Amino acid sequence: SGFRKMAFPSGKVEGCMVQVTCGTTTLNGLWLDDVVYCPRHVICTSEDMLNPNYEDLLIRKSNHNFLVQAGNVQLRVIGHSMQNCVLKLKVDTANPKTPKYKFVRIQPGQTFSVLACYNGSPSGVYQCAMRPNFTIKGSFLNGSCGSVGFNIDYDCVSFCYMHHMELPTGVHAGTDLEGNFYGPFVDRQTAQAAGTDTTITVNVLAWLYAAVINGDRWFLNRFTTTLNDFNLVAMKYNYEPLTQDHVDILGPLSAQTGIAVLDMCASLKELLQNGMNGRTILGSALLEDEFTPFDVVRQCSGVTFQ
Amino acid sequence: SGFRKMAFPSGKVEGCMVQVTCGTTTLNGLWLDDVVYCPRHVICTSEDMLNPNYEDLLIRKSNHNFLVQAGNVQLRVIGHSMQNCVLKLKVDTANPKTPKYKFVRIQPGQTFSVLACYNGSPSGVYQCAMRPNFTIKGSFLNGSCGSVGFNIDYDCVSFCYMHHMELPTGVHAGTDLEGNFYGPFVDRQTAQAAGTDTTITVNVLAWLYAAVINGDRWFLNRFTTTLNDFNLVAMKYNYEPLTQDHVDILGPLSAQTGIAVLDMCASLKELLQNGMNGRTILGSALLEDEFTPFDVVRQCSGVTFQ
Repeated sequence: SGFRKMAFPSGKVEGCMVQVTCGTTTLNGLWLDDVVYCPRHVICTSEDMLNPNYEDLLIRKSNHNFLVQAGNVQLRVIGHSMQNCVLKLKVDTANPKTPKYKFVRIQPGQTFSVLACYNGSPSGVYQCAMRPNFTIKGSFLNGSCGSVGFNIDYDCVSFCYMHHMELPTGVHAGTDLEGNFYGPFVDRQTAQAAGTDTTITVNVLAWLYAAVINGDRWFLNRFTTTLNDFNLVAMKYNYEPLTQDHVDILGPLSAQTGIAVLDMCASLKELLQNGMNGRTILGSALLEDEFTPFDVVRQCSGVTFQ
Repeated sequence: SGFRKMAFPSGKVEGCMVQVTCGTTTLNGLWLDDVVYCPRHVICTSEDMLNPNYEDLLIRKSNHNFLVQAGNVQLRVIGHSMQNCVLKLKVDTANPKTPKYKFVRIQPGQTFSVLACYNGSPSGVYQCAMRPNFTIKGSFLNGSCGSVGFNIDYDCVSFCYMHHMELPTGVHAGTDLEGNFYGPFVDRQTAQAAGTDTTITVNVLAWLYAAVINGDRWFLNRFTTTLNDFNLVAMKYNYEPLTQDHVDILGPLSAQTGIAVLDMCASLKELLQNGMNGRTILGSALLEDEFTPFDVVRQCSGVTFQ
């Protein structure tokens, strides 16, 4: 028993991180097969970032202006191309440590692990969720650009995030591995406001199921509700509305615990209206929304990977 | 910016996990050089665990009764010995993936990363603290015994924990890598009560410094205090007393932020007496005590490892 905010094991990704330098800018790259992926603003100076014209900046760069370093291994760049907001650097050596991998574009509410890196070297690993306003609440310092987010399915790594920017508000924005930003953000140092950061209701429900499985049952009440009545309350508290698709995804947790999804919704509804009154749930005094239903099943079942 | 409960990157440890089977019991082992370390209760059946006589059970085992499997690689056991509560199995092959490593026995309040494994395969990684009553609040299912806790110093892995037991209360107990339990626990299925789980005061203070560094300053008040006056209040709230050694360890955070340790203590004192009144600190509604002063410095400075 017990329940923890657990990250994926990072070994498969550690072997893919490299350092990319162009001029005086150094950040992280992802080395898979014979391609290195990195944020295109590696070609920018700090002054360029206020108003960069990436096509015009890229004209002044040749293959030999990109220095790619793996440990001390030095990779030769033999081709480069810009795909949306990422640079693809073709190198002369395929990564011998390339895992089975896939590129996926995730949806808000989904979770992944981030391997925070500096100068191509791993610093730590943590789990986070893509917020409904397409930011993540990360832990990133200067030099962390190019760090990646990922999930694992048995032996296959799914890369879903590459870090590009810290907004003036202190939250983080980035792209998928095809270079497309999540959300409306651009790789320019300018005021960009995120929308409302709503709570991911289906994840809260999954975590309440985890609590019940682990013996925290005090919040279970005597009421039930309907989807429309719950959603009326949720939207007042900046909670995401629940759909029938979400009820379906929660089915296996309802079956294991014997608590119907709508009964759990009525328990949540009373928690939103009355608060937790100084009590905790799974060691937290707030409702946690960074566990998906799949995360809960995985952790409570002991799924392993290659 | 931002602040996360960050684990160490796990790749160096992943390459050391193996599966150990004896009879019908299977758990995890740690393969370093030509030795495999695992919990000695691998030699027990579920019935033996109520009252095991390990010396007498061990008499009935030979080298060939231990099956050690690394992926599909099958290791030959050529010697075995019991050291306190761990079995050391000598195998015929040195682990080619052995990192630079050390065995350390940690003190309560120190933090480490746990690589939770099942059947020798990694399931996830998370950060936790050794509680002052020598338990950890883990996430472990049946089969997780032999999973290890570790820290990293540049290129050296410090192994500090091996998981052995879940207490009837749902908290977790285990040994250092020399087989000595943390705390008064024994590897027998019997009622064992832990002592009071007090809050690790020096860690709370470190995390409040992290909050200030990251812009959460609302709790800073106008008061100061003394060590004796603070400790009088702390002990009433089941907080660990603060010593001069703890003040010294916090010196670099006080220097960076300009806030004296005793001033931060007065801020904490008012938080204990008045609560947080529905506000949060670094996204938490409780005072967090699983970051050491070194963790905070490391995360706020971007330290990396091999």
